[PDB]
Order: sequence, then structure tokens, then C-alpha cells
Amino acid sequence: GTSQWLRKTVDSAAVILFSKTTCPYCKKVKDVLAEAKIKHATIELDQLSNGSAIQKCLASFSKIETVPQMFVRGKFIGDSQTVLKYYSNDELAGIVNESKYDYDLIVIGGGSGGLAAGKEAAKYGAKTAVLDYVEPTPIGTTWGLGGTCVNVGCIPKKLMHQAGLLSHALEDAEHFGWSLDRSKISHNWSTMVEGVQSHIGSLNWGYKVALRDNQVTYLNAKGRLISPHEVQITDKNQKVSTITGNKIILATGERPKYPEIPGAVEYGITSDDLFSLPYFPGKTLVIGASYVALECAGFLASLGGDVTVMVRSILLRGFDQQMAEKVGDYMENHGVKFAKLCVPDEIKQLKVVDTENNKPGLLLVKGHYTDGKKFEEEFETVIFAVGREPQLSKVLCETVGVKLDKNGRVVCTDDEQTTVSNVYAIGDINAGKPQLTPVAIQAGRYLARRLFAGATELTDYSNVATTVFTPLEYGACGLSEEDAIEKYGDKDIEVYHSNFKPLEWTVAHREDNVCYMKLVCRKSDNMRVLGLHVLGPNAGEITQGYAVAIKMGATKADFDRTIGIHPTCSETFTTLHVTKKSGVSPI
Amino acid sequence: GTSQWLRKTVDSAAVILFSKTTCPYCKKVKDVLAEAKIKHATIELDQLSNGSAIQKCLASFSKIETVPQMFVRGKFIGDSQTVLKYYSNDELAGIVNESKYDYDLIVIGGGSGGLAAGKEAAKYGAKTAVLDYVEPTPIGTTWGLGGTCVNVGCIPKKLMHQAGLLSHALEDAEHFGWSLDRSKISHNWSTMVEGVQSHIGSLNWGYKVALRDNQVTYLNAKGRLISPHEVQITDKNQKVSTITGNKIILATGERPKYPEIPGAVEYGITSDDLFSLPYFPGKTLVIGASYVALECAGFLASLGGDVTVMVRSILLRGFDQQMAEKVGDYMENHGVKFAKLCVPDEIKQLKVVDTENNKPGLLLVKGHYTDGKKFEEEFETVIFAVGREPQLSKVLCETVGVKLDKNGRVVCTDDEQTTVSNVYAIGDINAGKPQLTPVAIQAGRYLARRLFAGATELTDYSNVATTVFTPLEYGACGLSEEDAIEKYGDKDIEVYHSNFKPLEWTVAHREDNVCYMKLVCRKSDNMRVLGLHVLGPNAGEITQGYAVAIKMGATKADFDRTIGIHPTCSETFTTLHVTKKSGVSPI
Ligand SMILES: Cc1cc2nc3c(=O)[nH]c(=O)nc-3n(C[C@H](O)[C@H](O)[C@H](O)COP(=O)(O)OP(=O)(O)OC[C@H]3O[C@@H](n4cnc5c(N)ncnc54)[C@H](O)[C@@H]3O)c2cc1C
Ligand SMILES: Cc1cc2nc3c(=O)[nH]c(=O)nc-3n(C[C@H](O)[C@H](O)[C@H](O)COP(=O)(O)OP(=O)(O)OC[C@H]3O[C@@H](n4cnc5c(N)ncnc54)[C@H](O)[C@@H]3O)c2cc1C
Repeated sequence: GTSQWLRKTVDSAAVILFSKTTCPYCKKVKDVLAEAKIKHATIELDQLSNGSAIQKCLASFSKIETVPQMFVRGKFIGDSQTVLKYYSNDELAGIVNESKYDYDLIVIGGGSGGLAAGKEAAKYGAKTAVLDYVEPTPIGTTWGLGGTCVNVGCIPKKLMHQAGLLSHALEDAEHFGWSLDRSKISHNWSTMVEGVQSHIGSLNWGYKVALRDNQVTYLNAKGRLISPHEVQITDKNQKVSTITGNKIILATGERPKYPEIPGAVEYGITSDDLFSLPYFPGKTLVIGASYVALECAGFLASLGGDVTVMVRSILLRGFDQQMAEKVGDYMENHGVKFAKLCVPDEIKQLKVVDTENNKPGLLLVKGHYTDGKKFEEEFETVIFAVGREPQLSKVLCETVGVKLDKNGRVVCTDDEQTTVSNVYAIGDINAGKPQLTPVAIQAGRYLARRLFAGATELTDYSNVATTVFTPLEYGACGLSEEDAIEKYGDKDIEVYHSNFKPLEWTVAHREDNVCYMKLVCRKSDNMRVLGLHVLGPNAGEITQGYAVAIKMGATKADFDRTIGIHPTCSETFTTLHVTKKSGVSPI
Repeated sequence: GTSQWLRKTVDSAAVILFSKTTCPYCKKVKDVLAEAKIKHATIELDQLSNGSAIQKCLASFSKIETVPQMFVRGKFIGDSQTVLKYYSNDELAGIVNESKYDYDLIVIGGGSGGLAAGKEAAKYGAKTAVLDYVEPTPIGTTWGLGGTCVNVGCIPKKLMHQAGLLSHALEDAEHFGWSLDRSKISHNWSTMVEGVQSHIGSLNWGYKVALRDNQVTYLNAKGRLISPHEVQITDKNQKVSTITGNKIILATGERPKYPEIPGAVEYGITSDDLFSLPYFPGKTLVIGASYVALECAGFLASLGGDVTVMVRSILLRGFDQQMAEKVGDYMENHGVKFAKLCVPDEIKQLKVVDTENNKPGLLLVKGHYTDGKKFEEEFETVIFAVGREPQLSKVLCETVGVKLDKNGRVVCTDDEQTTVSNVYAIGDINAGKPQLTPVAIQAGRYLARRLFAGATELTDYSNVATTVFTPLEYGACGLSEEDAIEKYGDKDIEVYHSNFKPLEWTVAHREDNVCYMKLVCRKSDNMRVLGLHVLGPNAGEITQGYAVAIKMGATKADFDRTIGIHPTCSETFTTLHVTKKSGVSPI
């Protein structure tokens, strides 16, 4: 029980000190290590319920039961007199750096998960390398350190969403008494992109500085795992070499897919290209119906674009479909066109992009609906958002022995371990996990603590809240209504719902009865809240706090007994009373 | 136990049906009452754990143990055959309307609490009257039905706050690529006020329609409780009459105080006057430091005003004082001036308000600091925000026997009962309770259900969340840091905190390290979250959801195990790690 925890902690930690808060001899070692700038984990036995049991088991590794005890890479190094002997003899540095591998930890991938894992590991004295390489898109687009979210994901996406939201703010300002001539207002795409990219650049730079300041080795190199402990790296001069590592974290993420049709790769673009595009896309076709497709279509329309979304079947597959339809209805009522039950067959080039005068080209898109009928229309830009895929070398991962699933993602235990015992996987390539930035970050940080600081806490992947940053935002935590009904049966599900109107929308003359929220509850479990859903402004800020309560097992009664904050949109969750079964209107 | 619950329910309900969901004879009575449009409460005994015990005790009131049983104002009226005998004989209407008093419920006051209580009571067949009268301010300002929040409180305040926030949005829009000439943009106060007042008018109208549609008698009359069951009303022709009621709810609220100095009443105004003021206040002095003082000063400055706040001692007394200082620092850095440790002595008139050309007057304010030094400066408008007070006739409430405290507020039990057994008090006049609109609404609705539908649930007044809508908003739920330390001692309090920067502020070039959040936790109680505090945009939307988790007893570990939504401000609450005791910088 505790002896198997101690065994795992001793074997895996790079540099660890077993201590007690009140222990002058422990402080002597702590001060020596701090003066030597030797980073390490510290476990204060007096603060653990099984502290006394741990102190006894330590003798199985050191032949002593006292504190302090210092370990390096699985080996007891000494008590205080011994550590200080190494110190005063200029021997300690060599002792604590001795290793069978080049690194304690090699992270392949410098994105959300990998940077979090590598920084956290270094905190405990793990000798750490982070590898990051950004393979250029088909048109040649590349970017700096930080991964998908920082460079071509959440960060630029939400900044362009804000630019789009500011359009409504300009409209609203007049109703609130501001005098501005909107005949004269227009949007400049390249000025926005320059501001977005300046911020991204500050993040690229910040991550580099952070790795330096934590003594992490950053290699701008492509990595390949060729055996359980061997990573082959290729640098930008195409020099190939091998580095070894005790633990390996795979954190390589995904990249956009293209449909297998003529012209897609040559003439279309993806979200990878959009966020640094030097020209305004112009009349744009977005192919796909994911949150990325709808988010990008949404802000392009708000920035003055002529935008069409081509939808194969449904919107936001995997999300609550009542909410998805309300998201789409708002977009269609606010300037976004939809080509329904339609797929593309080929992209034909009519004009080449004019890179010197910074203007888009022109394309002919041919496709068809499922009545067999044809689709044919011209667009300046075609954006594919038809899913993302991992890029793992299946033949290579096989020969190392890392098991992948149908889709090319890594099959992991609940502590992120692959089928190779020293190799772990985090983030978007971890099969079955929500593909979100804070998930990758929590997984990587928590994994690093287990590996190098004796922690036991696992990442909890259930009831992870999300927000779709469409023109009217959609936040959710927990089950869709249809998923709850499938699990438990319609007679065991109660749904409370209401429309609402933000107070800000009254003077602005925006819509009554578009914003909407519901709670999906389980009758036979004290009206447990299984899922929360809100369509409205600032939906991510609304949703976040409730995710804590849902993780704690909130019931409808817990929402009712809480008092609202007035005036807010969120307070409507504390006074819901109309049930769907009652048939009463939610207006 | 259950017999005393039944006794109380039978005695207090106006019209109540004891039933079981599966009971054709109950449905026969239900359909008759619905066809007769007789409103009533219904208790389905099969849905109560003590249902069988209740069914037996009913024989103590009716001599029968079966369902259905119908009661009116404490008297068993009959089983199904009997009710249907009354129906087919055109006798039922007279039966269910027979009463010793004119009304089952008289509500004195038509604001947040009173309207909620009166509407909810009528739902269960209580014959209900709501009295509302708005005594004019010293300069003659009056308004319609709905109370303080609707007319001169949360609603207009937050709409003018939004007008102020739109100023920053105009500035931000340029950085996000919008081209607008801000040399040419200005704000028109009267256009804003017209829009705000149009919305308020729609609310006045809506409440009137709602009372009509619920068959509540609305009297625009001043009410006085002259004996436990007698309310003297004075209508707008000054006709005096008396109405009687079984239960009385006092819900009369508060009005602004004036300092006892020469010129205050004659020449200054309060928040009652501000929200319909026909002229822009101009150069304004706000006397006071409450949330009302700072909210009003904040939006007046953002709308182009020259604004000074005169502070006797501290800001936001009763709120967390670290947060209060951060609120004030932001205001002082964004255009609001403060006269510190200063009080007024007299207001002198230099120019009369020009009502015909809609322009303010001019005033001379004389005051002093606590070094004895003098204050003397001219202002166009002087707004007092030095607290609010109940307006109850202490001599009258005494002779009826309703006990008041030091401050003139009503001393109530935990079920809102006064010292007179049929008289209750809700909202701002209920001593010791948080003076907020959703508190008054919950108290009134929950009271109405206990009185007329057999409910037992009490209003929970603990950990009620709040938000101060200053230019940078401040949301809070639970204890201030200083209150937690006083209760439990510094060694038992841990505070986790962080600065943050909204992503929206990056491209807009707004401040690093002004937005701020902290969690005040109790070490010896599993790091229980005692108080949550956030300074930032949309602070009310951020805070609300956490209030559910805090009511459920959230710990720091419950916050940590929850995954953030990215990118949001709120997600920072899920990754806090810097403690104040550590001394580490929260930047
Ligand atoms: C348009 C878009 C919008 C999004 N919006 C949100 C949002 O709003 N909120 C949210 O939570 N999530 C959002 N996401 C998802 C979020 O971006 C991902 O969940 C997150 O980036 C995954 O983190 P990761 O560490 O697994 O992978 P990544 O961030 O993709 O990092 C992987 C890194 O490893 C590099 N790499 C790949 N192979 C190698 C190799 N052999 N050697 C070295 N380096 C390699 C990759 O080039 C990359 O830099 C969005 C995604 C997209 C595409
Ligand atoms: C500037 C300001 C801003 C505020 N902002 C917020 C906020 O943002 N969020 C929040 O939760 N709270 C806010 N409040 C507080 C909120 O307005 C009060 O908590 C709420 O209005 C109290 O409700 P009530 O029913 O007790 O009293 P009221 O709403 O004041 O209603 C009492 C009614 O009874 C009338 N009346 C008085 N005497 C009689 C009589 N003898 N006969 C008949 N009628 C009578 C009164 O004129 C009034 O109409 C604010 C208050 C102010 C002044």
C-alpha cells in the first residue's frame, strides 16, 4: 500500500528529499541544496497520515529510518552528514547529476500539454528537454513555440471573435447615447492580424524565456521515438542525432485534415493559415460544421465578409443538438449563409492569389446535395474545417510498441501510460479524452508531479466544461439532453429551461427570446444536474463556476437555494422552474 | 411533528386540496376547480415521505382519512361528492370566497420583495392586495410600479454602467482594426436617459399587467398598518379608507438619507433623482463612499463628466478592504478624483437649475478634512450617497406592536415573522439581511409558499454573492479576508491569489496586473473556501456559478480538480497556487 507508493516514488523521482517540517538537520540539507541551486522534490512526512509507516519503509532503501534522507534517480545518497561531506568536498554536483540517460524527461511536442509537463517536471529537479517543430502547411505557413492554441487556435480565434463582437458594440453605443457616424466605419483585416500576431509573438517569446528560466533544454527539432528510451532529433540544418531519456512524454497534437478531392490542398486553406493570412479572405466558403468552422465563419461575417458554411449533415456533432440548432439559427439570422446537406467534389482555380498586392485569388467550388442536385459557386477563399488528426508514425510507434487505436491516437491508462512502460501521452493524441487546452495542461502538470514529486492525484476527465465562441456563445458542462435520455430513459430525465434577455440588450433593441439556458436533471437521483447549457453573451464566464458545483454533485435544489446576483445573465440559473414535460412556454 | 405541520398548513392556506397523483376522484375535483377558475394549492400525499401519517391526521380536521379533501381558510369543505354538490348547485363560488377579512394577504409595498410575494401568493388562491406609493423626492421626482431596483436602482444603474463601458469598447475597436474617428464622438446624456426610461416604463407596465393577469388587486395608495389586521389606505385624491387582511407583508423598503447640513435638501440630489435627470449633471461632486456612490461616480466619469468623490473615511465599508482599495485605485487612474478624509459642511446656491433650457445650476460646497483644513469648491451637481433608511412610523408600529431595532428596521424570525403573529417583513426593512433584490424576491416567494401552499423551506441568507458595478467590476461571495482572520485566526487562514489579464485587453493595450482574484480558505477545515473575490470585467457573471459551489461547501481541492474553460477570465480560479503567506508575487 504505502510501500508500493514509496517504491514508485523512489524509483521515479530525479532528486527527492524526505523531510519533516520541524527538523534542523533537514533544514541544513535544504539550505545546502538551495545554495548549490540543486532543484528537488520534498516530501514532509509529518504532513502525511501514513508518515510514520513511510519512515519505516524507507529503511528498505537506505537502511535508516530517520530524516533527512536524500535520493537521486532511485539511489539513497545519504543523510545530512553525508550530503554535507559531498558538499564540502565539491562532490555533490557530480552526484546529483549522475544519470544513465541524457535526460530524466524528454517531451516530444511544445504545445499546451508538453510545455506544461516540461516546466512542472523541471521544478522538481528532472533534467528535461522539450522538442518542438512546426511542419509547414501546404502553402508554407509556420509559427513559433507554444502549440496549436497559442498560434493557430484558442488565442487568435478569440481575439478575432472579440473584433467581431466590437461590431455590435459600435451599433449598441448609438442607442446608449454615443454619437458616431457608422456610414464611415469599416474594418481593416491586416491591422487586426498585425495586432493578433504581435500578441502571439509575445507568447512565443515568453515560453522560450520560461523554459530558459526553468533550466529546460528547448530544441527546435523534429523528434522521433525509435526505442523506449531513444529519441532521434532532426534540427533545421537536417542534422540527425539521438538523445536518451528515462521518461518520455508524447505531446505532439493534431493538424487539420483535408478532404480527398481535387484542388483542396492546392487552392484551399485551413485554420492553420487563417490566423496569419496577409489578405482579407473576401467572399468565403467554410467547409465543415465543427466549432472551428462555425467560430471562423462567425467572426468573418461580423468583419464584413460574405460567408457561406457548407454542412454535410448536422452542426456541432457531439454537442447538444437543440443548442447547436439555436447557435446556427442565430448565425443564419445575423449574416451567415448555409449550404445544407452538401459536400464538395472539386476546387478549381480561377485566379492566383496576388501576394504582392495582398489580395485573394478566386476559386470555383463544385459539389452536390443528397438529392443528387449540383452545387457550383465562386469564392475568393475556401477554408476546410473537416476535422483534425494525429500525425504519429504508425509503423514506428508499432515497432517501439506503443499501441494506437483506429484513429491513430494513443491508448493510455488512467495515468497517461502507454503500452510502453516509461512512455506517456497527453493532450489531443490521448485517445478518448476531451481535446481542449486546459485538459492538456492539467494532464501534463499532474503527470509531472506523479513522476517526479511522489504525487498520486490523477486527472479527472469527466464533466469538462466547454464554450463555443460563435457570434452568440454556447457554454456547456456535462451531458447533452439526448445523451442523458439515452443513459437513463426519458421518464427519469427532467429538463428545466428558460429564455432570457441580457439587460444590455434592452436599450440596444436586440432580440427577445434568443438567449436560452437549461438544466438536464436525473429525477431518481435527487434531481442531480447531469448537464448545464447556456446560449448567450459571455457564456464561458457564466459556465465556469457551475463546473465546480457539477463536479461536486450539484442538484437542482442546490441551484434553487443559491441567491442570484442581479442584474446578470447567470442568475437565471438560480430561478428556473419551467419543465419541458409541462409543455409551458420558456419565453 | 407532521401533525403540527398539517395544523399550520390547514390554518394558513386560503384554498388547498389534499390529493394523490393517481386518484380519479381527485381529478374530478381538480377539473371542477379548474373549470370554475378557482385557484388553489395542491399537496399530493403520495409524494411525501410522511404521506400516510398526514392522511391519518387529516381526520382530526375532517373526520375522514381519504383523498380528495378540500379546505378553505381553515375549514374542511368536503370530499368529492360534496364539492360537486356545491358545484352543480351554484354554491361553490360563495363557499370558496367566504372570508372574515377583505383579503387573505395585504402587501404594503410594490417593489422587488412585495411584488414577488403577492404574485406567488395569488398562485395558490390567496385573495391578494398589493399597495404601492412612491413619495416624491424633495425636488418632486416620482416614478411607477416596481420599487427601487426597477426605477432608481439596479436596472438604470447597470444600463448607465453599460453606456460607460461602451466608451472603452469604442477605444478598443480601433486596436482590433475598426476605423472610427474618435475626435468626432461624444455622448448625449438625454438620449441615454430617454432610452433607460423607456425600458423602465415597459417594466412599470409589465408589473401592472402581471398583477392583473394573476388577479391581484393593485392599489396605488399609501398604506398604514393601524392594527394587526387593518390597513388604512390613502389614495391620490386623499380619500382615506380601511381594508382588512388575514396576513400582512411589510415590504416598504428604504429611501436615501441626507446629511444634516444647510443646503443639502434644497440644492443636492440623490440616486432617486439621477436616473431621470433631464440635464447632464456636469461637474459633479459625489458625497459618500458606498457602492452606489462609486458606481454613479464611475459611469458619470466614463460619460465625459468631471467627477469628484468625497470620502469621509474608507471606501466600501463592510466589503473586503484590499479589494475596495483596488476598486478605488482603478477609478482614480481612470478619471475619478477623490477628496480624502473629507466631509461637507454646507451647500450654497450660485445658480438656479435652468429647467427650460435643460442645464444644471451651480453650487458652492464648503467642508473640511480631519487636519482641520478647509474644503471649498464649485460644482454643477452634488449627489448624496450617504446611506439609506427605512421610513416606518415608529410610533405606529409600536402601538400595533411590531418591534423595530436601533436603526428602524423590523426584527424578524428566521421565517420573516414580526412580533405580531400575522405580520411579516421582507426585503431591505428586514433587520440584518443582505439588502439586495434577489434576496427580497426569494424571501417573498418562499414566504408566500409557506403561508399558502404548505411549504417549509426557509430562505438561506448566508454566503449571498454580490457585485459592485464600478468601472472595473468587483464580485464577491462569502467572507472578506479580514472577517475570516477575525473569526478563525491568521494561522488558520490561507489565501490563494493571482493577478490576471483578460485576453481582450492584450490587443487593446490595457493594463497588466490590475485584474485580481483570491480565495480565502480555512486550513483546519480541509481548506474550505470561506470567501471568493474577483476584480475584473463581467465580475457578476464570473462569480455567480461559484456561489452554488460555496453553498455546497467547496474546498480548494474542489476548485483544483475542476478543469478551466479557455480562454476566459474565470478559469484562473481553477489554477490558483500562490499563497499570501509564501510572499511570492501574484503577478
Ligand atoms: C481553431 C482551433 C480553435 C481552438 N479553440 C480552443 C478553445 O477555445 N478552448 C480550448 O480549450 N481548446 C481549443 N482548441 C484546442 C486546443 O488548441 C488543443 O486542445 C490544444 O492545443 C492541444 O494541446 P496539445 O499539447 O495536445 O497539442 P498542440 O498544442 O497541438 O502541440 C503539439 C506540438 O507538438 C508539435 N509537434 C508535432 N510533431 C512533433 C514532432 N515529431 N517533434 C516535435 N514537435 C512536434 C506540433 O507542431 C505542436 O507544436 C482549438 C483548436 C483549434 C484548431
Ligand atoms: C442606486 C441603487 C442601486 C442598487 N443596485 C443593486 C444591484 O445592482 N443588485 C441588487 O441586488 N440590489 C441593488 N440595489 C438594492 C435593491 O434596489 C434593493 O435591495 C431592493 O430594491 C429592495 O427591495 P424591497 O422590496 O425591500 O424595497 P423597494 O424595492 O424599495 O420597494 C418598496 C416599495 O414600497 C413603497 N412604499 C414605501 N412605503 C409605502 C407605503 N406606506 N405604502 C405603500 N407603498 C410604500 C416604496 O415607495 C417602494 O415602491 C440598489 C439600490 C440602489 C438605491
